[PDB]
Amino acid sequence: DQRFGDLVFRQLAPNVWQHTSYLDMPGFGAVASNGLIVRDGGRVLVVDTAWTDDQTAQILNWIKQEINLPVALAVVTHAHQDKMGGMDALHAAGIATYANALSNQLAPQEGMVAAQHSLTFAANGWVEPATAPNFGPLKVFYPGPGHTSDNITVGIDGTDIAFGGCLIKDSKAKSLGNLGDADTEHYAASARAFGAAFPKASMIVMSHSAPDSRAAITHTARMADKL
Amino acid sequence: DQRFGDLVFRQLAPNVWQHTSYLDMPGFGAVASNGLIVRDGGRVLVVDTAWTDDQTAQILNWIKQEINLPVALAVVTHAHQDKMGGMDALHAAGIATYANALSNQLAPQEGMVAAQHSLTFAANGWVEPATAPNFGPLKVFYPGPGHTSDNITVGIDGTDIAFGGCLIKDSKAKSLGNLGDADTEHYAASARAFGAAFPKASMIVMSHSAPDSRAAITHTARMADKL
Ligand SMILES: *C(=O)ONC(=O)OCc1ccccc1
Ligand SMILES: O=C(NO)OCc1ccccc1
Ligand SMILES: [Ca+2]
Ligand SMILES: [Ca+2]
Ligand SMILES: [Zn+2]
Ligand SMILES: [Zn+2]
Ligand SMILES: [Zn+2]
Ligand SMILES: [Zn+2]
Ligand SMILES: [Zn+2]
Ligand SMILES: [Zn+2]
Repeated sequence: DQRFGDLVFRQLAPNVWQHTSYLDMPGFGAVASNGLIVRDGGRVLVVDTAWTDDQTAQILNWIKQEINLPVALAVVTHAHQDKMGGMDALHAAGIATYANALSNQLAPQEGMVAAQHSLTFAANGWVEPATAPNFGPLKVFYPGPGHTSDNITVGIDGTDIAFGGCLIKDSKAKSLGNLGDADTEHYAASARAFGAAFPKASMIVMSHSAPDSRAAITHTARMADKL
Repeated sequence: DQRFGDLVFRQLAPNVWQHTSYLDMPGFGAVASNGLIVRDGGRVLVVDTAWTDDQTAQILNWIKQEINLPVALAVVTHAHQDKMGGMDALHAAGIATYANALSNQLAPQEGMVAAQHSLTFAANGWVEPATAPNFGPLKVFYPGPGHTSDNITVGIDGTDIAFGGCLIKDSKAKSLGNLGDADTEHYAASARAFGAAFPKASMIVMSHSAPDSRAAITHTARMADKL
């Protein structure tokens, strides 16, 4: 709804905004990637960078203008350019960054800058609380390998919102996207584990489509069933 | 639906088949693209190549194997890889190729091989029939700039079928897809002009969706209005 530089920002809930940045892909044009911004009391929480450091500095600029609270931390949901391409801008701003330990391990070979802190997960997928200090309403869940081996998801406590990142596609999508890094054998179970971990969430936020209903989860799982 | 190598074919009408080829793209994965094959008495007409020369050779071998009538000509609907990627294959088979004069002018910078013959159009968008000799039931119409500046469309006289190529998306599509070369100002008008040129066609065939009703045209136009 709201333009700011080349970025776009839309409010989803009282204290929740989706940030959107675009990268030109050869032979297609502008590809959208979405993350989240969350106001928790007198601090801001960011889920995912933009594609670039410049775009990510613009997210911080927008936060300063529209919210005017410091950014306490950022969580990034896997080690790909659309989620972690802007890590340097976060670190330059003095923001504490968090990622799945596996994302941090993969980040060098994926061409990304690793986050400063590492999240680890229990066998049921939930983040170990000790690795995720003062995450406010952010509930962080590792659903298993799918889009990548490291992809994680975030629900926002007190809202109807759960963020699937690039794991989940919208209910009208045609493909699961590029399968180069994908765990085709476990994708279906991982999508359904995300759905089961946030069983009441009704607004499913994702990386490359506008928010959808839980049919996005069912349809994504249904596509993966065929792989 | 029948398979030959990497190609898939679906019979839409007694003398009309849809051909589908796939190109694996970074991020998007395997993207499907549809063209048409039309049996016109004792010869075959082809609308659009596959993504590559080898896939287009596969189309020609399936034609021989399954239909066993000579391919008299092909018409390609704009200068993009999924529509003109197999031009070299058609020329190697000695098939006469036709494209919008503008498509052949843009083809070199788009990385494509021009067709051997150029179609020109009247002020009302209809092809100048002297430049499309012996096209049989193919009625070629240039709707105006939209998906690209050069996109053209094809009706099959005597059927319920009209082919919008990449200009038209299906009635439930969430976006207009590949807009990197699009004419955002004129897109809605051109999509509607396509519908007015084939006023009775009930089966709308397109490049990146399964065949749909005329709702695909009106929905595509509404989405374009928003640009
Ligand atoms: C449109 O309804 O769906 N568009 C679409 O599938 O295009 C995807 C695409 C990606 C990259 C290059 C060409 C097409
Ligand atoms: O398939 C998707 N989104 O639905 O990948 C999006 C994308 C496109 C290009 C480059 C990275 C990521
Ligand atoms: Ca950097
Ligand atoms: Ca070639
Ligand atoms: Zn990714
Ligand atoms: Zn990779
Ligand atoms: Zn992504
Ligand atoms: Zn195109
Ligand atoms: Zn181009
Ligand atoms: Zn196309």
